Amino acid sequence: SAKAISEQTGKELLYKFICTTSAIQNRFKYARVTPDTDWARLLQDHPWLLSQNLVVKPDQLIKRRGKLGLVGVNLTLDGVKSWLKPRLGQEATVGKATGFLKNFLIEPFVPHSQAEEFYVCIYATREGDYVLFHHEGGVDVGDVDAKAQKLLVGVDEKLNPEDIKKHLLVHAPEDKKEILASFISGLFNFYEDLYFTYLEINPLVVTKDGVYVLDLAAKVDATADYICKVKWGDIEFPPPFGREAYPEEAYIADLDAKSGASLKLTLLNPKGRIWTMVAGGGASVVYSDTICDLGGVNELANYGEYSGAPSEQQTYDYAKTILSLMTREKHPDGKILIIGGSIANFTNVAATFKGIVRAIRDYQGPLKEHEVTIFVRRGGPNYQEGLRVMGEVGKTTGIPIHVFGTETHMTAIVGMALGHRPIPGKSTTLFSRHTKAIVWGMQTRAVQGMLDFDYVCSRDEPSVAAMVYPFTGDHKQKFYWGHKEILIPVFKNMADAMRKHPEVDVLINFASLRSAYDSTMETMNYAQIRTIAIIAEGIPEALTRKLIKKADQKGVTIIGPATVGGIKPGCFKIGNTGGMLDNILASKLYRPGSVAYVSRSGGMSNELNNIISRTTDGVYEGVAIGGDRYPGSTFMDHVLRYQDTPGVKMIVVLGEIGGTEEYKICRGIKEGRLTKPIVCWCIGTCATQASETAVAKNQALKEAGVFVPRSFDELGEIIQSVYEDLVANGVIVPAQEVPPPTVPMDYSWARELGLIRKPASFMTSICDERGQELIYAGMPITEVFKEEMGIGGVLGLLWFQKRLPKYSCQFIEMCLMVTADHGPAVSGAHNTIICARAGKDLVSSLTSGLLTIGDRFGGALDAAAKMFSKAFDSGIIPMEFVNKMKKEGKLIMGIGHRVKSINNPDMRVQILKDYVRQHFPATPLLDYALEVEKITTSKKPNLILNVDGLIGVAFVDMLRNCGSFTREEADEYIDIGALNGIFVLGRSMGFIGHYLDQKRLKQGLYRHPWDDISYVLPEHM
Amino acid sequence: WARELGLIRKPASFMTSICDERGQELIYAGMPITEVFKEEMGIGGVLGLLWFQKRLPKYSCQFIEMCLMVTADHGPAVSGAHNTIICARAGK
Repeated sequence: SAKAISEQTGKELLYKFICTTSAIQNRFKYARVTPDTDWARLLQDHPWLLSQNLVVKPDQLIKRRGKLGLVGVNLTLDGVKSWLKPRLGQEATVGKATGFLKNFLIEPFVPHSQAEEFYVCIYATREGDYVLFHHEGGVDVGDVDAKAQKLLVGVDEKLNPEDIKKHLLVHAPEDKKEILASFISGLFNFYEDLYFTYLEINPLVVTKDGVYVLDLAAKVDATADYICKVKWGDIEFPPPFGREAYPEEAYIADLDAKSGASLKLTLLNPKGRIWTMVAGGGASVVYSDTICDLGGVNELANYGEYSGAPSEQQTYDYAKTILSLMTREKHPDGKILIIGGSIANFTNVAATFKGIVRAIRDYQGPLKEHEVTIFVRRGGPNYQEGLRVMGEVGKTTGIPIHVFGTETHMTAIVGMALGHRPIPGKSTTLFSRHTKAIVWGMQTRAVQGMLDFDYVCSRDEPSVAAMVYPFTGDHKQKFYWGHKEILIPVFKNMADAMRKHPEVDVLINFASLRSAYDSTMETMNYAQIRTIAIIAEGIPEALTRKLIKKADQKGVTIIGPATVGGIKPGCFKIGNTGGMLDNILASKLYRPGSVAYVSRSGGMSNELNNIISRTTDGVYEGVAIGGDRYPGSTFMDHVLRYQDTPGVKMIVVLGEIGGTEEYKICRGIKEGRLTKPIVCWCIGTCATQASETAVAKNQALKEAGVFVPRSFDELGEIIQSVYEDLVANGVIVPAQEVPPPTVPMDYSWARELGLIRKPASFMTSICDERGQELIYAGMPITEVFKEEMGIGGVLGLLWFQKRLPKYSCQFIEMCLMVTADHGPAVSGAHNTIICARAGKDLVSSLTSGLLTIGDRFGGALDAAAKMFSKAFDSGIIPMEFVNKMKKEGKLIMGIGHRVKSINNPDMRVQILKDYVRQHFPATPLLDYALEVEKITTSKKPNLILNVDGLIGVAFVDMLRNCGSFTREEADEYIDIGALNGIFVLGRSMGFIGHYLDQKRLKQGLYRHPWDDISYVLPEHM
Repeated sequence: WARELGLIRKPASFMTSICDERGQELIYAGMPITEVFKEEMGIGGVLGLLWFQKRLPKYSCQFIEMCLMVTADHGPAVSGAHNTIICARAGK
């Protein structure tokens, strides 16, 4: 939307970018004051205040302030500071609103004459731009739109000086005709290319020194920031003038800036009794329309909503804040909570109500004591289980929550809240049964959401011909037409969509705002397409008006942006209109009816389809246009096309506040163009030029001859009454019902709202990876480095799932550091040299080396633990353990060394020997290990504990001596073979080191020559 | 149970156009198991079916059977067979 700019920074960007032939003076002569600035800083940095006169004006978006007397006119340095005593920060009133005044703008006064004061204005319309100029300006313009000079400039058009001199400057000073028109040409490129919307300057001082601005007025679009972030810098649009914010109320806007969900909270009374918690965009202004109509303008407390697929935690916060705000003060007249809702397309009901059933559980105490009565009515995907649990939870807390389904009227519960009622070149036919369309963008769910609609209407052929996406290849995408598999091609360019299949006449775009425009301008060059509809949200208003010129001369109906889409039941459907198939079976949109409607937004569109489907035969053809400021098409273009369609027998209209559109329909029925039955309504009077309100639109349309509802609850009876009249003469024949084909839905969407089941394999209790942070066996990733444990620390977690303390973390890090590679002779490392010389790669030549860790190499760790852990826990004396073995064979594993045993240690078996001596209490095994050594070292000069033998017992002495492992994870983890895990993690780092050496030296293939083989083939066979 | 009476959907990975195994007879790429021995083709015949999915005629079935018969082992010197002696002596 066009957000108003604070006049300080718009004046900064004025002199920064505008370029003309005449001299623009006062470059960067701007100054700011607030109650939170001190006068010592701005007095020194900005020296041009203290030499001429100064003027001071409120930069807080108040209009016509010279006529209000809150401007500091023609004063000196300390003249404005004394003037800024009762105004800088204090309470004051302008118009109909009070509040503080904390911002003011300072610029030096430069004198002028009255004949050098000017008025200039440029504002944006749908059909072009006005440049609006008068040769005298200031605050004395008055009724200015009926006197100043006009010149219509169009979109994608440049401005000539020759029309300025002939039309614009015909009542202007002739001696100032150069300095006027050349400044206009500099502001025109300032206006057009930077996507401004409403610009006006008063007073524009064009003196004989040059051009000067004393005060500015600007409105720029906010949607074009994806192009204009880099040029505007960090542009800030402050809100308009008013009161200060409540503490929890602005806090919800901080949740609004978090996700794509758009949650808005606006009170009217801080202690009312009618409390609203409404889901949907167009639902919240219509419920509040029915509250002020029933007299509740005084005790209505809040109006707000939550949109943009609201999550649980974001609706847990939106719920729990306002139920905590409604229990600060009490009221003997009580309170009433309103929980409404429209037909949501694709989000679940009860999961979006899982937060509100939790937030009532936190403050169920005082919600009983404030004596509240709650109503709930909500529809969409599986609403009734959300209704059943919410009706149950009222009886648990003791408060009566009266539920309501989709069968009742939408605003009926506010009649039951306060007790008003008791509680029980174009085409004409756009789509057909033979229509085919092509979507843009990988949006396969909505393609599936379109394809199933063809199945329930029993259309003969599918409608989606191709998917145009330029960032993949050309292949065929699988879908499910009923139960079978169908192959829809995905294409890369738009011309190849035309070549094999030129029979497509409707083209759709589902891309985002950042690529919507280029996908459209190249499209309408191909004239075989007859209908284009745009869904994307965030489009600039110039890019909105750039598209309309091209289809005007060619004749393609645009149903463009901020649109959910349109429906022609029995024939064709655009987008996720209706949502999943539950609504399509609830309102019977698989066959036509006779009722047509046009609206702006989507939540109102499905609400008609609830109401009309229970009152008429069904819907014939209905389509929303969009909720932007500039709609793609007017209301008139379809309702005259409705007149040119024979199948409809009546026209229903839904109008909105703003825009002079419904008067054309009013003039359309006054000119006799409208002959069919017309029923209209304008939403949102809420009045608590006159051509923009809902008030005159409710009245001027009324005495043209239109059936007009007086409320929204009666809108069901208005269509009910007119349908009874249209069947009285028998022009609407009663259509028979034909039962539809039934379709399987999908899996992943069905399990998402949890209705089926599934058994689960794959236990895997390690390393949660989905979510936001990878949790390890007990810990997130970032918390590991805050304790800063080594990779022994993750070696505790990923293997043993206990927080292993960091005196032993350095042991198992030291443990694999000494069991590295052991030289290229050993039959483990000997394979991975061979598969290095054959030159495979790294990791297919690492795997040929870890295949040798078995029962005759390198698994001696496993024998040098289970020979000792048995013979100690069920153990015997040392000098019978050795006696038992040496009557059987079966030598003690982990013991035996060819080179250095006695009086000459291996110098690394003793390295571990002190590190297990210091930081290791309670060592039964290793002191039992050394006592098997001492008997044997006397027996032979060899037979010391090997490095594999000590680690066979130094690791089991790590387990049953440290904490967090009792006696059952200590023995089983040696039984599974996790002690082999120390080895083949250890020898793996050396094999690659063996490998990288064998590839740097660039060796050739090995052959192992014949003179060792000695073939022993037999005689003859 | 709910998929058995066919009401939900499921997308399908794992294309695998060979060797139907459920039912009563294992069908190969075009043929049940018992029909293979009635033509009585050799294991070159299944080497046509399981690799190329065409009924390869039996003048060339004996060729690809003869083709791997001459590309057997080539002596223990070669660096292919030299690894698998080593992992034999380690006794895995």
